[PDB]
Amino acid sequence: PQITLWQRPLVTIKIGGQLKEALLDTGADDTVLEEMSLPGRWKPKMIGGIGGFIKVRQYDQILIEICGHKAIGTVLVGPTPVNIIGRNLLTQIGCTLNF
Amino acid sequence: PQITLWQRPLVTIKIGGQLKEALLDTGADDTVLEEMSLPGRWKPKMIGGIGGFIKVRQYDQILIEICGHKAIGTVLVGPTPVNIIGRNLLTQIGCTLNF
Ligand SMILES: COC(=O)N[C@H](C(=O)NN(Cc1ccccc1)C[C@@](O)(Cc1ccccc1)C(=O)N[C@H]1c2ccccc2C[C@H]1O)C(C)C
Repeated sequence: PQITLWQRPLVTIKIGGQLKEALLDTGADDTVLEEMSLPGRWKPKMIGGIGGFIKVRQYDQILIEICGHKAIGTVLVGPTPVNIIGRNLLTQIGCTLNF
Repeated sequence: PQITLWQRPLVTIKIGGQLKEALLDTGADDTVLEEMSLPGRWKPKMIGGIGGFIKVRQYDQILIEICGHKAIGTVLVGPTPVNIIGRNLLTQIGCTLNF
């Protein structure tokens, strides 16, 4: 669909059988979700935001459904204020910015 | 124009007679720019992101040009790692997310 920006672009996502709300963020290189349990081994990663850096857990090849669209990619988990969908997954569902 | 997300969505902006590079961020409520001088009175404010909060100076009624389009709005100035155009200005140029 076409999403306007008068309010935060929040959509519902499905991961691990659970529904969660997440923000579509074109300014984020990666996707990071609030603390939760995911399968497999994880690797360490550092990501920087406006207030500094934070350590997160990187999980690969995770299935995640965004507004009915299925994507399979890298997902980070850590102390984030809100669940964030970044460019790595936005390109998989074919999302573009238009004006 | 239509902008793909394989790379960071950076564009050229004009403000205060100066040309700068900025990131179109749908995950940002406000617009924040690296330290610079702007006319008018300002108010202190605290904004939060990944990593924590930072203090910035808030300027109201500022004019900016984004890829030829003119927009008016509140602009925050502070120690941000990169110039960010947020929803408060993206709406004024008719920017939308599509997939
Ligand atoms: C390369 O690193 C990266 O891509 N990091 C990414 C990142 O920090 N992304 N954004 C852009 C960014 C920031 C710093 C450096 C580069 C790029 C910022 C963000 O949208 C995320 C965010 C954070 C908390 C809540 C909601 C959204 C944000 O900070 N939003 C806040 C903001 C920004 C400006 C003015 C006001 C406000 C309030 C709030 O909306 C992470 C991997 C997610």
